[PDB]
Amino acid sequence: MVLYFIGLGLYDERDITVKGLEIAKKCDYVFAEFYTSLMAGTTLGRIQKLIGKEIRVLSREDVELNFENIVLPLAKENDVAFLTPGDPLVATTHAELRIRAKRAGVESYVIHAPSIYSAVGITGLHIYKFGKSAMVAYPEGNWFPTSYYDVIKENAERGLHTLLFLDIKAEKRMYMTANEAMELLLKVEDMKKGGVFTDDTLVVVLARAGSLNPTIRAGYVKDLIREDFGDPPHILIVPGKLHIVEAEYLVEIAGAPREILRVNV
Amino acid sequence: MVLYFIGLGLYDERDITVKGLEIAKKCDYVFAEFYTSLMAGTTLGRIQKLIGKEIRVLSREDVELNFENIVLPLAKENDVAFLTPGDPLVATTHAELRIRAKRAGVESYVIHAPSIYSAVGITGLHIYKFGKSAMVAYPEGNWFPTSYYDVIKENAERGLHTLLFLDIKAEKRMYMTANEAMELLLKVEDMKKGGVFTDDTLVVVLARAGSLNPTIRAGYVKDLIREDFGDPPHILIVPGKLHIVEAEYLVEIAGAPREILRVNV
Ligand SMILES: Nc1ncnc2c1ncn2[C@@H]1O[C@H](CSCC[C@H](N)C(=O)O)[C@@H](O)[C@H]1O
Ligand code: NA
Repeated sequence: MVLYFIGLGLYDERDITVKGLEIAKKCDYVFAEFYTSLMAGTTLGRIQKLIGKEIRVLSREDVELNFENIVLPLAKENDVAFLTPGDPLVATTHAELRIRAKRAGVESYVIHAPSIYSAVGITGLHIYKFGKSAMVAYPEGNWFPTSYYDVIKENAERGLHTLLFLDIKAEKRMYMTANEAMELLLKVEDMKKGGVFTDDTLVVVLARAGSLNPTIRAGYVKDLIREDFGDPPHILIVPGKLHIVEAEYLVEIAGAPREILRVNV
Repeated sequence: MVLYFIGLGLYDERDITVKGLEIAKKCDYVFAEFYTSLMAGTTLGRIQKLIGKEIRVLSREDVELNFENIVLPLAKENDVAFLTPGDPLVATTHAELRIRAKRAGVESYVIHAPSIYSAVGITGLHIYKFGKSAMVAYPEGNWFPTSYYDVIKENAERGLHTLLFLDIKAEKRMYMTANEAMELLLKVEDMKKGGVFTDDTLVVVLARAGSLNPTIRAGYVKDLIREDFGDPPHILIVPGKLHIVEAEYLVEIAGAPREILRVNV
């Protein structure tokens, strides 16, 4: 009787750790969710085949309201696994599920996996220099979210980089692109006018991290806002003050304008 | 003609991803480095046996000064792997190595794996709330670095959590403990009197992330400064004001005293 939270990784079924695979392979029951993120390089079948077990997919409602009614009961007499994209506890509310397991008398274990949060390192931006992170949510009705704009502002004042997770509506299959995120930010800039996000703002786009050929691009908003970065998922990053080597990488690897080599210390 | 930056993960030889293991097995040459960090839950022999390839270990100088003389030449006419603990390119100097590869006419690909930056999610702290990260270094001679202290001050000033990497003498396999880190911080507090780190400060200690039996402890400095958190490596975190959900996890999963539910929320 035990519950394993197992991350599947960034892009395909092979992004799971060897540890996670060995353990999943020997679990009696296997559950999973695919609404917290998008694994653009695989399918449920490829995952099932790799693990050699049938996988029951749960919706956000199944988890958020019935985790203790669907999964925990089984973990009382067997070994159960709960799979998720990336790392199980990053930019999700899955950590609270460990409390539910406790209160149900079920020991739980976490098997980590590559997360978009650390894969940002491939942009060449020093990961220790990232500050508060934010999520850009699709506007709904007359409710128009803007908190992520202040996050960028606060970080930028401190010279820190900002990681912006992009919205995802799995059931509708809506995956916010870096372009849509850029458009939303420009609209918030007009509203607040704090000189935080403009056509001249340098940004970095990372698409489909985890694949062997992700899209890594850096440039000014005015030039990237209409560029095609391939299929989702995408993340947007607003760098803070750049180090010479960060800029060198952006130019050499992310194709940024050579003029950013000239940093303003 | 191809260089693969492959991550080994967090603790043992099973923390490498399936994608990384298979790709390393198809490589003609395999290098590794264990100066940026160490795999406390395994050995070079076990990693070697798992990959089924002889592994040549490179020192900090081998990499930083002669990467293009030791690794790249072979990468010109072969598939070469460069293994590193955690997720590739997280260590601040590693990204630049891709520029050297390009400059050498060598194609490079990054194969991700779990990093402590994302793994700390198991502490129950929301990942978006982490601010700038720092490293606590051992003082030596007339040198007593304290900038990591200011990092905590600025993060906590904004309700942000601070991730503190602890010093390590990889060569001498000497791990700074969470306890030593706290003593150092108290000392710095005594010298800067900024009211940033005191006996009443709440902290979180994460030891052996990646293991099935990691140590997750949360509490006040005065009660944890002499507690035994087990074998290294240790990671220290100074949380900013907590979200009730975070506090509940620290209490239920990390054994934090109920006092944080009213004092740190
Ligand atoms: N491979 C990938 N490439 C680019 N962005 C990604 C990504 N995987 C996740 N994301 C980003 O993160 C959002 C999901 S947030 C959930 C993240 C997950 N637990 C992890 O550890 O990575 C997506 O909407 C997207 O903006
Ligand atoms: Na961070």
